[PDB]
Parts: sequence; structure tokens; C-alpha cells
Amino acid sequence: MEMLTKFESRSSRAKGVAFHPTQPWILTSLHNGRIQLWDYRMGTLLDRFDGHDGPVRGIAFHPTQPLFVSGGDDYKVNVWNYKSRKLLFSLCGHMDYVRVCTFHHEYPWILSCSDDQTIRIWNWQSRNCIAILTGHSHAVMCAAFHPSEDLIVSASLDQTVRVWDISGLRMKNATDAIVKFVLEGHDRGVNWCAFHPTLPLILSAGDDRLVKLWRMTASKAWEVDTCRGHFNNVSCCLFHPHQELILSASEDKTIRVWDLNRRTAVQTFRRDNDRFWFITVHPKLNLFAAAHDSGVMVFKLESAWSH
Repeated sequence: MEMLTKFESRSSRAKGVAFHPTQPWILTSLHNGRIQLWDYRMGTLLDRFDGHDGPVRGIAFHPTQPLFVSGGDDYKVNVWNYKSRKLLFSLCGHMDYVRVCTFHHEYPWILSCSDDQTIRIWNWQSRNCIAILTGHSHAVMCAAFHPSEDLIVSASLDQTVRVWDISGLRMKNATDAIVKFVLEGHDRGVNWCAFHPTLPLILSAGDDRLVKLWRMTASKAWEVDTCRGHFNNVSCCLFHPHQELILSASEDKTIRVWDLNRRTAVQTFRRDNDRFWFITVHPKLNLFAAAHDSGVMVFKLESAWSH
């Protein structure tokens, strides 16, 4: 495959990137504590947001509301309105670095996870923490809502990937969180976990250099296979929403594309000097973004010799 680069921002180390679902924008969250808002079709910096001290690893748009959420090494989960350009409030409670923060697609919830070994669920309408998910025995490096079921997946330096049943909390919105699976298989800390947008699949990746594919039903889960090849920590991984492909990004300075059905290598993209910290895909478009030591890139993924 080939990478057709649409936009690149040269900056100090970038940690997170988030696509806006309908506007041609990305948010980038940087090691220096700043958040940038770029239009990747014009190549223009629309806004900058300074509300954290130290690196900002969590960043996400709300899918419909004029809001975004950020999570920092200062332990804060900040809620912003990008139209009024205001920091609306800070959600405080985490006791160590915040690694990920996201919005739920239907309920008025924010998910965050932290080196404090917890996952927190907040109600952004009430500004209250409505659940603290405990049980991991080390930092929680990633957490994600399932796109259609009352589930959360989380990845931790305790070498486990947990799937949590949050149906109880959902019914209160209309016991709250119960761990459903403790997926074992990684031999080192796990840095990332992801759901497939439409299939009952999970990806996880970590310091063991492995990307593991799991499948689940309502009653069981199983390890399908492992993508092997990265030669340093894997920082992030995701499913291609529209092709049978897996993508991963690593401190070995590569983004790797793998066949979803065989787990064999499809294409490697390498940078000479930059470790990769994060990758994301637009929900609808053939558009990917990656954060690395020297900034952020937005690119389309094409078959080799397509043009």
C-alpha cells in the first residue's frame, strides 16, 4: 500500500489526535501541554487551547455536540466548547496521569482512564463522576466504549485486557460495572485496546511488541491470532473500518498494516527519526492520522501503484 499524505504539522512531540466526524478538522494534543485545532484540507491552524500543565495524552471530539474533551498528566479531564472557545469545566478525581478520554455516542458520558489504576465514567451534563472502575493492578493505558453494546474494554500495564459490563450503569441512566472478561495473553504491559466498529472483534497491543486479535460473543471470548513483527513497544492499534486490515503504530518508528484474516504483514511505513505514539482513523472517510516525535500527519491509505 502507499501513504498519500494530505497534511503534516511540524511541532514538538505529539501524543494524541482526534478527527472531527463531520468537519475537516483534527485536534492534536502535545507533549508541551498545548492542544491545536487544524483544518487539514486548508493546512490552517484554526485555534490553540492551553488548559493543562505537562503532556496531554487524551483528546476527543463529541460526535454531535460542539465539545471536545482533553486529559492530561496534570490529572485533569477538561471539557471545552470549540464554538465559544471556552474551557467549560475541569473534571477532577484522577490521582495520576490521564491516558485516554472519550465521549459516549449516545449517553451523556465521558470515559477516562489513568495511571491511578482506574477507569472513570463521568456525566458531562451533571459534571459528576458516576462510576469508578477498579480492579486493574497497574496503570490503565487505554479504555474504549463499545459502539453498540454496554461494554468497555481497557488495557493495563498489569498485562491484562479487561472487558467490563456497564449495563447496570446504563439502566440507572434511564453492579453498575462488573468485569466480564479478564483477557490473558500479553506477556508485558498493554498500552492500547480497540473495538471494531461493526464486528465483535478486539485489538490489543503493548510492550511485548504484539498486536493481538480477539473475538467475542455475549458469553465468551477467545484469542484469534497475533500480529508479530514490531521490534519495540506498540503504542496504538486500530481496525480499518472499511477494509479487512489492521493498523498499528510503534516506538520502532513504524506504522504497520496487517491482513485482518491472516495477520500477515501487508505494508510497513517507516520514519527515520520519529517514534509513533498514536494512530486514529476517521469514522467515515479513508483518512488516518498519526502522532509522532515531530508532529502529526494525516494521510489516505491506497493500494500500491494505485496512481
